[PDB]
Amino acid sequence: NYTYIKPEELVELLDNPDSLVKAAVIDCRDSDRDCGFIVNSINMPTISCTEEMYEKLAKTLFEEKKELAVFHCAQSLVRAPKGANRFALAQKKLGYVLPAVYVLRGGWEAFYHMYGDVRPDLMYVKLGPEQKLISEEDLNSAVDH
Amino acid sequence: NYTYIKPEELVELLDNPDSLVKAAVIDCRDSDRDCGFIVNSINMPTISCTEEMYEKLAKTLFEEKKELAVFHCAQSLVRAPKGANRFALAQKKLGYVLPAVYVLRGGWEAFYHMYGDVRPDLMYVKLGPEQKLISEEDLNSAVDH
Amino acid sequence: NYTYIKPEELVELLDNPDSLVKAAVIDCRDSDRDCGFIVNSINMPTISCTEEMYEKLAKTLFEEKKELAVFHCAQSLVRAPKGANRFALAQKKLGYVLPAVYVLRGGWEAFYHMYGDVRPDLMYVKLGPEQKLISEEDLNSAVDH
Amino acid sequence: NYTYIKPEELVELLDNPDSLVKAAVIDCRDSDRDCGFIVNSINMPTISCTEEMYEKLAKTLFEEKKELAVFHCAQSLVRAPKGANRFALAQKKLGYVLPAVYVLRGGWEAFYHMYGDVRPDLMYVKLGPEQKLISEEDLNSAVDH
Amino acid sequence: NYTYIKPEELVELLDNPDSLVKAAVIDCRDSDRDCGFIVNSINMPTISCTEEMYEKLAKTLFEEKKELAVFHCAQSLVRAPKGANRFALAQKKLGYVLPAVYVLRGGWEAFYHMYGDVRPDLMYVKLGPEQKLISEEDLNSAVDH
Amino acid sequence: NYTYIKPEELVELLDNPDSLVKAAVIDCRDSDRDCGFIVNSINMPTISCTEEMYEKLAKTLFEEKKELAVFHCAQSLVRAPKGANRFALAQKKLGYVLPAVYVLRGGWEAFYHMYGDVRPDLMYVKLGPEQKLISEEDLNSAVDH
Repeated sequence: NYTYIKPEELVELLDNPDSLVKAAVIDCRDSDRDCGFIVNSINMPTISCTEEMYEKLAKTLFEEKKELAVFHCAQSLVRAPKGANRFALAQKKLGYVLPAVYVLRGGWEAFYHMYGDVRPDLMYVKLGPEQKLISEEDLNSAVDH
Repeated sequence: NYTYIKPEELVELLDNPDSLVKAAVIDCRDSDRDCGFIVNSINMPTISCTEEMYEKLAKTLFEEKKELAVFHCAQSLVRAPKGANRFALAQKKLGYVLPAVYVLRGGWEAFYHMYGDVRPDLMYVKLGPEQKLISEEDLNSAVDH
Repeated sequence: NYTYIKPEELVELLDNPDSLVKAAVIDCRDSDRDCGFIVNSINMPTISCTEEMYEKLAKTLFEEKKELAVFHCAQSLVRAPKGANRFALAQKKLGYVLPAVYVLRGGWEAFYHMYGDVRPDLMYVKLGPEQKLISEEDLNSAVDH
Repeated sequence: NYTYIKPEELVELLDNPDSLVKAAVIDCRDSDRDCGFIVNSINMPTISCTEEMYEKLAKTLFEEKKELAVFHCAQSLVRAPKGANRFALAQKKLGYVLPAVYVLRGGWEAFYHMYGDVRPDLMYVKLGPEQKLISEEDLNSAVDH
Repeated sequence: NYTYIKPEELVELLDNPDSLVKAAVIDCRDSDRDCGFIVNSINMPTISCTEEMYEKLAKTLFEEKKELAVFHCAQSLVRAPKGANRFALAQKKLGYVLPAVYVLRGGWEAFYHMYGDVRPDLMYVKLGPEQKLISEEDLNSAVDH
Repeated sequence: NYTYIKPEELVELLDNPDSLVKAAVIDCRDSDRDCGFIVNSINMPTISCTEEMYEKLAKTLFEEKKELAVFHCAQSLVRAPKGANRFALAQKKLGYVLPAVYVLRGGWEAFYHMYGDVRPDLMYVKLGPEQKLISEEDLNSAVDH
């Protein structure tokens, strides 16, 4: 079980001081994660996560007092909704209902289409030899001579 | 028909100016295309290209003297093979025999997995409020400086 | 495994109230589900349902004493037979053989084509600011009045 | 060549009497067309339309003074962009550059998802033994009664 | 322009021997035509028929005073309605409106599904050397012996 | 992954009774499967098969000691390569290397184009009210007196 949250509502959570400590962004992508991601997102590849990994995350997000868990993948058509069903079912087996579970409508592709050119502080990539994290804002600053 | 080319083989092609003016890279991805790509790739998104489009390509690349046409998508399992099949068929209809048709084995996923940190000069992304082309090599350079 | 049921046969199950308590209609569509549906169909979108969801369905319909589970999507060529396959394999894993598993030949489109204009009591839509359920029979009456 | 238009942008055109007589809506759906549609959309099912059909549409729209042709299907991922590609290739063959060519981003599903519950005056269905056209607005009115 | 004819309606035509001389059956399949076919159907493969070929058939069926031309392919989704569009367009260009144009709903596959066991007089194959025309009724006989 | 087997090479495996029990033939067609087929090919219709199905198939063929799994569809351009890809993927997950995986070049059309008359004994159809398996050799013979 999950319901959908739009890219703008997700930006609103991420921009709120309190809300953000109450949110987890669960990235369900696999080799396509390195296209770009939200910072702080947790990678749960739908193609490889096992039952016990979802259980462990349910308990960890419960203990961190998360109230929303926002699943996305590339299009949020197949991988994110499947990871959101497994996660909800893990929660129900363990007896939790928080965090509540959402699927980011249209996934990273829609999110990046809408905000990539206007909110580069939200978008991260791994750059270089050591695969170091950096925002597209800081990458943009660094390119601008 | 087509045959397969490996990532090593395509970097040999791209590292040589003579080979390189004889070669076209046809990127068959759709909404996942901007994950990263080969500079001067031609986008023929297999999901929405139609017969005359592959016919015009076939004419253009004959005329431009290309001898190799390398089709790839993300994994080169569904979209690039369909793209090369349709391009082969267009060739057969228009009576051309050149460029000869290749699919990049393992597609962009494998190319980047193999060469993403040894050859960042080959890897392009789009960045900024205007999303301009830039190599990952130059990105590493701006961040180092 | 599954075998096919025609629209004529399904209408015969729905019309017979004994048959009807013994039948479940599994709608396997996703973003195209609200074009029209069978009242009380259970949605199990093929594109995003996971193993445990089929296992839970298999136990529920077994406990409800269902004898037939009729899977359909839009055309019944891809998503309904994939669903019926996942369901038959969930049932087998759990050791159930009832309900027996069918695919509605031709899907909602053949069903509505055949019966939309003579049996509007069978055809439901959602309508209005709250997108409420209502049969096409009820809509026709309202339009007359 | 086409570019994308968003559903909000299409509603602006539809809502303005002047933009409306300069705009045409090309619905590229086939057996899923009757899910719901825009009134006076032109049906050109991508699956079965042939080259002369797009030529005759190009001349008709040109002669009707249309300035925009907005192609959609269900998701606008396969059928609408293919129709828009065929259409733009037929306009070029015949020597026309008006109307300009657009694809409604997200197709009928994203349009009706955004507007179905608040602009029912834009949404048509077919209803009854005659399968007669009616807007959801009128359907809402009749239901009141 | 065409409308649809069901398999039951086509057998009705093929059984009335006065119907039958006013009727042509146009098979638009290519290499799959040999799956089985209707006797004296005319093969117009959609994949290779040219405009001049549809024009010539329009004049010939007109001059034979055909009143119905029923197009089919394997599923009647792509190749038959394309053939029927091309034919109707040839007829309109040449100034004919007879024969009227129909597509066999569900194509050879639905037709054989429904009638292959009960009306084997209507099904033909080509069997053997360079290949003799034989009904399956005659084949069923020859086998029984 | 998989490699291609030419029809000549297939008929070589087939004629061996030794290498017949080392070989499995996977027919990946769907509603076009009954056009004609190899006897005891296994039907894995690419359009409706699910992950588990290829797993069970992989296990089964391993049990049964097979050394070559030959996938084919009508043309072996879309459905069989996908059959083989999903199959190889299942083998890799379950840690099998045998059977090795092949796609028949040109699929059923090529095979029958090349052997339908020289080799009528390899060519099965289903026939008459019980649609019973029978080789074309046999049919040809039964047609002799």
